[PDB]
Amino acid sequence: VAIALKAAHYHTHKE
Repeated sequence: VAIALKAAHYHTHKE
């Protein structure tokens, strides 16, 4: 459910 921006890695790559 956690929306993760592909072009804007703020959760996937950014902790």
